[PDB]
Amino acid sequence: ARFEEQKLYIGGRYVEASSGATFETINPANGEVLAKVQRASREDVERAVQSAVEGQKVWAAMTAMQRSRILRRAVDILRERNDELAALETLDTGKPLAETRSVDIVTGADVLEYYAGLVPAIEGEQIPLRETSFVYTRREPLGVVAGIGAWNYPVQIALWKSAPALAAGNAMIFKPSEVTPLTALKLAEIYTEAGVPDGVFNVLTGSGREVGQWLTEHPLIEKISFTGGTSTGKKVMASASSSSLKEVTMELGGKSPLIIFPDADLDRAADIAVMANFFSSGQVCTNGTRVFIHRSQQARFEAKVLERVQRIRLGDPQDENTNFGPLVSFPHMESVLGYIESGKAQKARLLCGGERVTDGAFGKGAYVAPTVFTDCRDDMTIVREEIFGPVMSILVYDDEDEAIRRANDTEYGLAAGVVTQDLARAHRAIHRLEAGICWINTWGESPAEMPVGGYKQSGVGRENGLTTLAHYTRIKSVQVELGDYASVF
Amino acid sequence: ARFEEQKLYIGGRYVEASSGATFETINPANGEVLAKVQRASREDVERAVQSAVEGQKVWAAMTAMQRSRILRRAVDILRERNDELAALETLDTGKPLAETRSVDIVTGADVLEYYAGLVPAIEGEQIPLRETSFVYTRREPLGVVAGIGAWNYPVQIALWKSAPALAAGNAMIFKPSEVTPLTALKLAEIYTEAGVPDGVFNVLTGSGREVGQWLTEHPLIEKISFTGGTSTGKKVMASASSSSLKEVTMELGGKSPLIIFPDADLDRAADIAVMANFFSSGQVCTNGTRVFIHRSQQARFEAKVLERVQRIRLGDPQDENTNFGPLVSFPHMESVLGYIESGKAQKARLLCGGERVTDGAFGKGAYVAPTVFTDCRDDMTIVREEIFGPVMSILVYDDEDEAIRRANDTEYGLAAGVVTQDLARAHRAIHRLEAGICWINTWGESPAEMPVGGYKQSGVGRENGLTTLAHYTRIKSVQVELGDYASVF
Amino acid sequence: ARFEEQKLYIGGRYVEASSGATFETINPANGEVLAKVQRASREDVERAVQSAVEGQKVWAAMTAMQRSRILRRAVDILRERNDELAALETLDTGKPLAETRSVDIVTGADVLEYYAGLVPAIEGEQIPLRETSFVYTRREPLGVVAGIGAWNYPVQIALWKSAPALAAGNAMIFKPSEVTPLTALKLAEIYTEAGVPDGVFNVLTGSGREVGQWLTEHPLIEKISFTGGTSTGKKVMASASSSSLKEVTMELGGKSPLIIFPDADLDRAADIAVMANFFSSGQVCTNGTRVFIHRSQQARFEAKVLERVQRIRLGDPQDENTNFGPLVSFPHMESVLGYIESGKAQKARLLCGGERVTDGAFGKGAYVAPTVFTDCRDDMTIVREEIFGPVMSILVYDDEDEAIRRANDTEYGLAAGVVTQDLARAHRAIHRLEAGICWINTWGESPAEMPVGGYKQSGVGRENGLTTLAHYTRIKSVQVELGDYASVF
Amino acid sequence: ARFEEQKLYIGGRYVEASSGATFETINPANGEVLAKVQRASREDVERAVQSAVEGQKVWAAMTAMQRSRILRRAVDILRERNDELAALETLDTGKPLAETRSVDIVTGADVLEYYAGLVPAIEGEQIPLRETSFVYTRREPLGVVAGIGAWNYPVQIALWKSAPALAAGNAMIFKPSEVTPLTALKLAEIYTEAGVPDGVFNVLTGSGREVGQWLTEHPLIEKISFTGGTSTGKKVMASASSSSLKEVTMELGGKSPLIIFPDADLDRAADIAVMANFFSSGQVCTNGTRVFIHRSQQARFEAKVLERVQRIRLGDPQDENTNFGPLVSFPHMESVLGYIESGKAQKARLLCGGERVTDGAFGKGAYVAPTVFTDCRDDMTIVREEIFGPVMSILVYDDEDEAIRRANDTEYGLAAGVVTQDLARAHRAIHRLEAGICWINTWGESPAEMPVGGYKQSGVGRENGLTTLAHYTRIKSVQVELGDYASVF
Ligand SMILES: [K+]
Ligand SMILES: [K+]
Ligand SMILES: [K+]
Ligand SMILES: [K+]
Ligand SMILES: [K+]
Ligand SMILES: [K+]
Ligand SMILES: [K+]
Ligand SMILES: [K+]
Repeated sequence: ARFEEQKLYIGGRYVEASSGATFETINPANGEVLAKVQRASREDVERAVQSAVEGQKVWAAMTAMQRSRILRRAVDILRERNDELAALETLDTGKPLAETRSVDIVTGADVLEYYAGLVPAIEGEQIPLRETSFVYTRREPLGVVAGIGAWNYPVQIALWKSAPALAAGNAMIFKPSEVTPLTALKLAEIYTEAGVPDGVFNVLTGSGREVGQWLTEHPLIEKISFTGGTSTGKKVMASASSSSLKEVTMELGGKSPLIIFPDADLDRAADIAVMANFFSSGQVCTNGTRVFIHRSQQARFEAKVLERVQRIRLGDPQDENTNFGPLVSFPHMESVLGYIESGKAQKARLLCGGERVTDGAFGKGAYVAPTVFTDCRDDMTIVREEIFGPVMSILVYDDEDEAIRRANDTEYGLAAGVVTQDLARAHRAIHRLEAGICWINTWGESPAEMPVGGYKQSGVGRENGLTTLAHYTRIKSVQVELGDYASVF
Repeated sequence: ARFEEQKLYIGGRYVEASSGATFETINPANGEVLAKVQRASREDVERAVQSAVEGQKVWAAMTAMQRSRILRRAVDILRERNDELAALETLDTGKPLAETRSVDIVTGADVLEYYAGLVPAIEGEQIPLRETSFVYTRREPLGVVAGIGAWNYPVQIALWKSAPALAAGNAMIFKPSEVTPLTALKLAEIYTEAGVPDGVFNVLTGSGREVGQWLTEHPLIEKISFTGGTSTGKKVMASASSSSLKEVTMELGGKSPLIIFPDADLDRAADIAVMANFFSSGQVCTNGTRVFIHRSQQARFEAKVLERVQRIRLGDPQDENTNFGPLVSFPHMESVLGYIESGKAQKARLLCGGERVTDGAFGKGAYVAPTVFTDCRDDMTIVREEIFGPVMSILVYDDEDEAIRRANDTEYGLAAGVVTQDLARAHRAIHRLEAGICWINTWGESPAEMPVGGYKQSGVGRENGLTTLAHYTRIKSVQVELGDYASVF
Repeated sequence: ARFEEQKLYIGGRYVEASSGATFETINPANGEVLAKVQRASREDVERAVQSAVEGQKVWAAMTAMQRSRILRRAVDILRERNDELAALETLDTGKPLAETRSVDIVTGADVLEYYAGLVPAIEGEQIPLRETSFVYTRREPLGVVAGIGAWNYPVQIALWKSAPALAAGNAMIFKPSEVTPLTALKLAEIYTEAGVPDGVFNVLTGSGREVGQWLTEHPLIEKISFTGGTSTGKKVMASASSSSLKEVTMELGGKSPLIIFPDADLDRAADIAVMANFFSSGQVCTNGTRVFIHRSQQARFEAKVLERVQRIRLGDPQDENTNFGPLVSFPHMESVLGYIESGKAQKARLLCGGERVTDGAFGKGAYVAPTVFTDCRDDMTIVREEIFGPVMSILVYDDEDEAIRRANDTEYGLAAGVVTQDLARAHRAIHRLEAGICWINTWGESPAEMPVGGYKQSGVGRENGLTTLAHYTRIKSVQVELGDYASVF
Repeated sequence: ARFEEQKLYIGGRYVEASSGATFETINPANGEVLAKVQRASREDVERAVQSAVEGQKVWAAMTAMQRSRILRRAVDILRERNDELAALETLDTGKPLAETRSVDIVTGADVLEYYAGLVPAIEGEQIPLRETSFVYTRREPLGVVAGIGAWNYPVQIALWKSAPALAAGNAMIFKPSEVTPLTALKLAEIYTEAGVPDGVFNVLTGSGREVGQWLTEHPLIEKISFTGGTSTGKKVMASASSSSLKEVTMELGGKSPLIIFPDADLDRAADIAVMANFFSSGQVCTNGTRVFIHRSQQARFEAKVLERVQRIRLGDPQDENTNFGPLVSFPHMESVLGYIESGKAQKARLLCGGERVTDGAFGKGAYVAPTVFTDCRDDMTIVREEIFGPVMSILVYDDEDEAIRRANDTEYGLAAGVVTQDLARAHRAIHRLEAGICWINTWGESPAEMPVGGYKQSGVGRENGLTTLAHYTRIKSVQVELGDYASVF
């Protein structure tokens, strides 16, 4: 009822889907139906893929600097529409305006900016073999690739995925989550306005079981990049493999440790603790959801953590003074409620919240109190499993080696971090932790330059940094024989 | 049996399997039983993993130059044992002595020697952020990895997969083909003698549906590297993915095009085409089994191909004089003979060969004659489908753009080559061919420095070159904060 | 007095010199005094050094992306002002407007644009030694650097030097040629407008022997980058070295060979010969001034050269239809004509040109006719010595090995080139040519991605490409001991 | 004389010099004439260059792995002869057998080993411009290069220079210090026994004023690599420049700061300080000769230094229990004693040593007792100038920002270090120190992987690491035009 019915974006304009079917997008701050959103048919996919083939041709026939200028011109617009975009993402996701205005488009574009400047730096190798022969390599685009996004940072992830793919000279078809489809359509508009050729960035709306699956199976898509949960990642990765051997990147979940050592400043430690857990209503995949403190310091540190959780400003995401909103959807609110009832039953001590909050307006939304449990153990459902909502488990320990031992004991391997003032301990410990994203006296900063991804079952491949751009090309080796050819026959 | 029963190799020695079962390996030249070989159990797979976990720790704790020296010592033993290992390879595969003595151990050891020099050159990055903070990255081992071998180049594949795996500080569990298990066990012996710690290279014998599967499923194995057919590679990759999101490299098959432009040296062209079809009796994955010839040279090209094929010395692979041997097995002979009958039924013109060679002793072995069809068309089964025996398909074309479009019109993408004396044409054509391994005026050479692998359904990732070494490490990113930390709560 | 008096540029504005001394800059087409220009004092050099030390701290304290955005903005302004700056370059140099509007500012800004995008890509290395020790490297700015410009491409050369220097976080003091000081001053206005901090790009006008030399001697300057003649470069590099051991870059002169092989299209070959000799009236350092023609092609080639030279449009460089202007000055013209008379005295055969053009208003300018000598020999002064005016020397050869030996028989080694259709010969001949800048079937194009500089006495170091950015940083190696320290004492 | 007359080494064997003149080499421990040594003539220089030019061709014509194997064999030989080369180095330098057996040959061979593995990793670049054009680079050998060695580490410096030069495809002519000519000749024998072609490594003995000068001036030598004092480096670098514009590398002297912060453990800070001043009897270029201690820790730091200095085992370098021998020469001893009197005369407090040791046999040798001065001031001659003997100057500071400003206030910039247990301080301070070689909580280790050399007036270029090998090649860019060529004429 609130916004007009959303169409598929294919070949540089909106087109009518050919399914007959729609879904609704719902503002989770207060249940308001934000839009009717068309669902792509299997033949819509065929059409988007044929569009991308003919478009990729156009874009890759440009010189590298012509592609860099078009991408930079898309970065200018994103800076220019920062606020109007952040307004939309907030209605779509329930995330506070104080974060969307300041992070989502700001880091989305930071990454696109970084890669736009690197287009001319994509190079191959030359290797001499003998006087009469040498080899050179070319790094070529994959062709049409496909991205499949999450609902927690919708426009940002849409940028972090398509920035490298387009910079590497690929056409991308993107599928936003059914939960949050709005700003990805806006990104498509913008890119077209930048001069990005028709077909180079198509968007298909719908569900993971339908349009997602049809994207992983399509014989003419050369790579799948996916962001989301581990159990889904497995199905997604198996589908791309068994259909046509696609190249893949997966950014998945984690249950990341944070080790406070006994020499840490505890004020620092608590700030890091609270920042690692409550930002975006605990809806960040890298969150430091397992907090280790020394036994000799659990009382003091539990003091400072409650002190700070007490003053989180829960409120309207629309409000400028809000720093904590609702969760992305109601379905997801009761998934989190289901872990908090799990923690309670398992004798885990509750230190604050745990209860859905409805006073005045709050009841028309999906609001959960920031929740903290303490005196936890390793076999607890809340300690072993990923929650994806504002729930912090706190664990006591007696020595360094034990803390590291326990930090590593997981199928997960996304992030990890340490709080100490000692040079030796800081490096020594971090070298021993099994995560791809490691922090020393900080948490959460993710620079365009820093490769990020998971160890173990949190990922395959990486995002950001120079490495990620390379992995959106394919290597062709060329051997040039300048002398005689010898045959045995 | 010609030899003693072949046992599993775990932890620097031979150990009894716990399956209660074996299989035979057979000499395809004469049907002699070479050995009985033990099948690994599920619990033997668990034993091999526990052994690799412990051994990898010891290997990783050495210096870079200590690992380098150990691997260079293994190279030295391989050069010394070249002729003996070549004689065993010839027994197990049927490949002529003239090939195993010059190619298999020479080039397998060339790659180990390459990576041994490169151990000290593996390095991370460092990226300043501001005065108060920087990042560094570590390239850490993956831990335990697994390789699954093919039967065309048994010891060479074992070396090409284990060399970068061990140079990068990992342990590998290797599963040789059931068809060809013998030389892989000898390579495990040599790594041990060289100084490689117990458990760093273990060998498990048995089948793909059983031991290949238990390897690709295991939660503690971090990466799978597999060489084999495209259909099986699809199953392997999907199992590696859906079980624990393992990293993967796939080297698969193809139907690789050779284009002979009308300005080519025709004798060079025919030398290349026969080398690209008939080396190792037509059982090389990169073979150029679609040969495009211009309409005006078809008759002259055919006479040149016929002349070379008539002087091929098919015989006993123990004779130094033989340059063309039996096929690897009797089942594989049957499949090839079926492709030959298909060619005939669909009315391609038989230029030469086209049957089993059975005169005298040859009737004991699995010998298929060097076979050339001509007047082929793109919809024929012999043209569409990988045969992996000695069958060349010659296809007529009229213009350059048509040859390249027909060359590229396949689900495969392993290799491609062009023959032309024109500078512009050579590079222009090669830049448009969609394959990872591209040759100008030559075929088949695969230098240690040159990364090799498939586009499309012919592979995922690469082997050889500087790049492949980087792909047996995982990136850890470490942000160091030296300043104040800010919290928004 | 076409323009008002031109002042020193120091600290983000124009400042009065303290010398009491000025020079006149003149238009070479007509003798018109364009402007009075101030000469920097020795006190003014000091003032510019202190200004640069302070501005560099400000520029290096910014983030990498802060610096990128500022240089990208300078590029936008250069793009807008292309036609204006070209007009002033034409006034100052005599170059046709058809060249300055297309080449000079276009290719100068291309290099700044290239480097602007790479600012965030500059990284150190990280090397693990053992569990308890690792090394990291930093690539830190050099600090204050100086560039000394040549008169043939005044603003392009100011761009090619300042761009990597600023991108790598340095401040630069630039000294334009006394012959062409006008466009360097506008570049400094542009940098300031884009937001480059005060003192990061300072410009000092006056002589090489006074102000050029005070810069090369100053103990706070870390690197000198110079473009000009070989004999001057020896003096400059010698002074930079003996004063305070500076880093140096040197882009010097040449006598570059172009080999025309007997399979070339003679229209392509003659098009390449004339471009390689007569662009910017023969005042390009990389010019291909020794043109090797096979005995069998000599007559037909000379006819095709004579034909192009007869339709060269020598005239007023303000006329868009001019493609061959006057030389930069009358002194220079005098030198050139002495070379021509030497060619005549030494019995070389004049194909065409060989005289000053004095008819109509041309007597007011420094115009020399496009000149071609043929029947030349290797011991001729016109063949041995760099002329730097529009004078081609044609030399006959009989075999390839002879042509290559003769091409390499020089103390110079800036550029070289070959024209042939043959794949094998193109690469093999170019691999044997002792020059840093090599062209197959083309001449003169110099992409921002392509490192360029001399072998032998034609240079030290390179400009452009990835490599050059690296060479405006200094390496610092940091070893972190995290374990015990052992003394033998 | 102890040994036979030493001859020039040219073309894989010893040859007679043609000067008619010798010099003597003296054992500094007892004053015995170890050997008469031939002075190379101007003409002997020409002979060595001509032999290098021919030998370089043969060496560069081998494959990368053939050169790798030959260099690795030279490593093997150096390992087996470690003890014998060590004994001869002790004779020539006076260094303790405890040092020469463990450091000099071990680490010189470590660097040779490192580069031997890297020969095959030297690659150029590939850059696509458009469909019709691309560029590739070649990294080619410089040709003939020269190394000029110092007397403090004669065989180690001979190997650190020749290793990357030979690894990159070059021949080197090497001139050892007149003070220490013996072990360089032995290295030339070992290279030839390893299979290095005749002329690839030639050795010329004699003075820098004469033979070093003849090498720096020779027009066929392409690069000079020099180790020694700053003032001599300035002359060598200027002569290399003005003669033929050679490439250069300079490793020169220093007055390197060691800053001990207040949290430092004083047992550790004192072990680092004595190892930083008295290893090699004070004769290491990177020595931490200015020791900054906080005012409030001065008293206690001084006690711990004296206690370690008192137990230094000065004695006969041929006795294994010696860990402190004579200086390299009597002239050098005389120079160190004049700095000692400068120190006294200028009223620095003598903490210990400060005279020559003349008891019994020592009076026959060149022994200066370990010396520490304290209460030193920044203007004192001992604090400003490089001494190159065993003289530590201790300096009080009061605040961090200050200690870092004092450390930096020098024209030198070779090494620096900090001792501190705090994380933020260790890294923040090192980042501000203007030195190429930086140590945290350690001193003196120089891994083969780690690029080392001087900031400011302490050097140009680097030795060791990946980057050094890169600087023993020249870049050639090759533009391949595959389409039409456009002329303006
Ligand atoms: K929604
Ligand atoms: K994984
Ligand atoms: K077999
Ligand atoms: K693929
Ligand atoms: K002028
Ligand atoms: K040079
Ligand atoms: K001596
Ligand atoms: K310097």
